Amino acid sequence: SPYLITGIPKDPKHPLPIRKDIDDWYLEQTSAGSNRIQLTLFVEALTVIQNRPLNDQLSYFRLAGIHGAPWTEWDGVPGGQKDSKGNPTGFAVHNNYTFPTWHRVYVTLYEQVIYEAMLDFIKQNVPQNGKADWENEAKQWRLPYWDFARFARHGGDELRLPILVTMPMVKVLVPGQPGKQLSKPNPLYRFQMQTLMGTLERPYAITSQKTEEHGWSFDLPFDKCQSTTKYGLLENYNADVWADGGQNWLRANLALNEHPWYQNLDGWDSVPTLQDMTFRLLTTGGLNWGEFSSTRYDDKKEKNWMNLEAIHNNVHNWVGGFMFSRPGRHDLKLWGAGHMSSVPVAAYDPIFWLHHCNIDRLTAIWQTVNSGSWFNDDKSKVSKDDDLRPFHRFCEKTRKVVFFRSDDVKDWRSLNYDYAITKDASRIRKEISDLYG
Amino acid sequence: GGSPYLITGIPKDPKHPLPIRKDIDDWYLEQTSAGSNRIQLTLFVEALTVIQNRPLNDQLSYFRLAGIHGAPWTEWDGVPGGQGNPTGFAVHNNYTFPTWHRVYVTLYEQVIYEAMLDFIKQNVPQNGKADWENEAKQWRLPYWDFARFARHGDELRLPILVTMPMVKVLVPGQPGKQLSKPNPLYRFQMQTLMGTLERPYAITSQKTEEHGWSFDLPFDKCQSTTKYGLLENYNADVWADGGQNWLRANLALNEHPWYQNLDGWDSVPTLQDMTFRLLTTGGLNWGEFSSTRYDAPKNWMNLEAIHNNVHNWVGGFMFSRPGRHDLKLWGAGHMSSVPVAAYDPIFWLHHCNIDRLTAIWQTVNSGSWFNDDKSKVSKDDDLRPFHRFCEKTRKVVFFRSDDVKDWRSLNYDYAITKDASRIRKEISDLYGQ
Ligand SMILES: [Cu+2]
Ligand SMILES: [Cu+2]
Ligand SMILES: [Cu+2]
Ligand SMILES: [Cu+2]
Repeated sequence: SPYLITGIPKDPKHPLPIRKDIDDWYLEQTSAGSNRIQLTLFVEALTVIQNRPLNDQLSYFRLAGIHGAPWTEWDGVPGGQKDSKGNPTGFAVHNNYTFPTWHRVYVTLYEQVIYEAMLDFIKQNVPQNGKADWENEAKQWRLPYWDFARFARHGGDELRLPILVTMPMVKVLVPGQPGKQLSKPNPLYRFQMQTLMGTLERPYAITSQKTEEHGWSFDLPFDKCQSTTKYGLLENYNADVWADGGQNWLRANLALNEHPWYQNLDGWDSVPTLQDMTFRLLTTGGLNWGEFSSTRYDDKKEKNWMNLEAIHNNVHNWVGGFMFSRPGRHDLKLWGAGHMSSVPVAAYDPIFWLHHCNIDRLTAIWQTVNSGSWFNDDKSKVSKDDDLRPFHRFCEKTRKVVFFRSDDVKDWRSLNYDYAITKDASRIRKEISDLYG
Repeated sequence: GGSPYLITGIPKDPKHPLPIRKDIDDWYLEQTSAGSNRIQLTLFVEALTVIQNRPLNDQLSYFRLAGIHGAPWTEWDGVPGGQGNPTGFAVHNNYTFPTWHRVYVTLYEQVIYEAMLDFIKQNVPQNGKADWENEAKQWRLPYWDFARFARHGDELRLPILVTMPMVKVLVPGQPGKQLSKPNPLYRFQMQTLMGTLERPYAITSQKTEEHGWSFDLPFDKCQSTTKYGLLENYNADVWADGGQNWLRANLALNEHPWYQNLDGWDSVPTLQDMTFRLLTTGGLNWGEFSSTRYDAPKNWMNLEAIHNNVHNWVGGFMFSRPGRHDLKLWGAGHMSSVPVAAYDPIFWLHHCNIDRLTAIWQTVNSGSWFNDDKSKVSKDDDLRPFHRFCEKTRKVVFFRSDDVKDWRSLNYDYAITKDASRIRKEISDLYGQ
């Protein structure tokens, strides 16, 4: 501490490596041969990170803890912040125009920590004769994104959670034994502690989290979970079920394709699918940064398009499960609650980061086709210079440790990653239409 | 060694008269309450774990016991398999459906009891063995009451314990010490995909028909049993372990999408009401009650047909993508496919309740046993592969239906049939609308 966030260091041999679609990447790794070095690196590194203890601020628990509960210090920056309701809240920015830029830095922190763990894995497990090859793959690797708006391919018609997120086990290579493979628990499937999260040592215990459903208050029992869950917490179920409510990925996929938007869409031209809503986000002209970036711009919406943060909020609900209390009979098919729908605990679910990797990509796409729209309308200009706590960087012009600011990450390529879709500005509008139109 | 495995039920101890098979939710909630010693839950979990980890050449391994029902259609207890469509020992669509399965459930219960006794000998402090043995002697295979609304501190549900990936058990001799272990009731898995097991045990894909088209359900591509986790056009690495999608099973039980045509019925009954009608409709013979073979009647369904629907609703019965309105129930899994349903540990709990329903119906229809024109012909079929000792000729023979007419001869009962005076009131309390 401080942990200086840079993105993966620049290697002349590896100019601006790309964050790939995680389904494309999984099939590249597994389909056409056992080309599984990056998959092995990612699984083994994330496993190590998840098994680090609470007193290591680069453990998975503590990195996820930056976002929300248990609302503690990170990297020497104190907790104790409050939200608009006066409740304890995390460092994460929601309902402000820095929502995309705070999360841009957060995703880069996760990616960097993973890369550093990959290098340690290679130094510890790859024989001399394999080091350059394994190192080359780590240097090319970037955090994959989940394209929640792209139809899943068949070997498609359906939006889906990532293939790899739905697999309890994953097959990895044994370095030093070419040809040998092992099946291991998949660290992208879920995250769990070794006890119920409500009983962790102080100050890290996860409390229940109060949420409103149909205008009434419910205390979502995240203190009673050992594992993250998608849809597995239901009111008036035995708490031994809540300890690990499962990865109910079929219900998440149903919700993605039924797209039950929480906003009032009365008066809209149509009720768009998630793909169409995403298409409209990327192609609606004449929008400013404030309107694109946040639910703050127009309180009342919470004109036939929806901002980035609002879309993102719905996808959180649809992945995690947003109904703890039993609904009416006509809505029983989507009953259940889980981590991704609750801001205080969403970052514990490993899909959180893949979702935010695509939110970062959507931001980069929109920036590409809306050059100059950046914290400069009358509403968003005040936030431009906010410190993006708790994220530290080394300033080269002043030789100081400072917090990140939004202008530091306007060009995502300064963090040494890119997206295929943003490589060629002549192609981007066509690619948006191909994927989402 | 040329030693047939006699199926007797748990042996009789005069100080343990006719122990009862309990509702698995009541039993689990009792076992996990502070007023319980938790020993039966520990014993069941530890014993069933041992049984699941026995090797394939052990005919009392979980895999081989489940294999009696259907695929991979091998021998068991020296009785040849490989029975031109391949088929297993299980009786379906005949009037011995309930009695074949009565013996099968007893075999499972008895093997578990014997593994409990082994566990006690090897793991329990000497001074505790008597107490643990007495708990084993009280234990009987719990039933899943698929027609009873779950306790909620009106919804039918899979058992609590079936929906838990992990379960906490006692460490013998260490009060307060519990340890969390993989729950053997949650699923069954092998150490490789089931389609690659050593010959002759490999589990193949299995045909099914959906909307007039044949599909291969990819059970050969599964390492674990699944509920709803097999969907067409999903990467086969998902199929390795498609998950225990218990919310979708619960939805199916409460939406009750019967496979039968219900044209001209007075109402579409819920699963609870159909079960109520099974137990309370008078004037039916054994053949009408016992099997789909008899046929159809309206406003009533026979035991085997209710049981078939429950199999579908638990396992998932739609591999290929259905229409918009049915997407909420999309997905296929073991319990809907006869050749592989017995691998899912809930199979046995479902069949325990089908045995209980049979016992209840027998109690209130005591004159109807294999003695209508249709079912009489099946009465003396050998219930292969199950062996018993005949206490007259001093020989081992195959079970026959009449041997198990009185389920108490196998040294178990149900609370609801033990208290026969109350039975009609209890049926109304549990299942009446
Ligand atoms: Cu956030
Ligand atoms: Cu988010
Ligand atoms: Cu059967
Ligand atoms: Cu059955």
